[PDB]
Amino acid sequence: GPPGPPGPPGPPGPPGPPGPPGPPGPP
Amino acid sequence: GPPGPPGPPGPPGPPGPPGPPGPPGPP
Amino acid sequence: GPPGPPGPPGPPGPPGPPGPPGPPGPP
Repeated sequence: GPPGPPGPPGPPGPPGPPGPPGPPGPP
Repeated sequence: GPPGPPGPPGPPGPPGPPGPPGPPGPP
Repeated sequence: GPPGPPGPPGPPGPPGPPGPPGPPGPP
């Protein structure tokens, strides 16, 4: 028989890296 | 014969984008 | 006839969520 259908897409990827630091504070 | 079983799930996805920048700093 | 071979793996999963917010900024 022919090959079966391709499987489902995989699991979601890992969360992204934490963001950059914020701006400096008030003078 | 009949087509074969479904294939394996795909690989997990790539990591997500970085997070947003943080809050401004303290005064 | 015999069933066919299992199907190929699926596509990669979706990219993950954006990451956590970044650290607060410098004082």
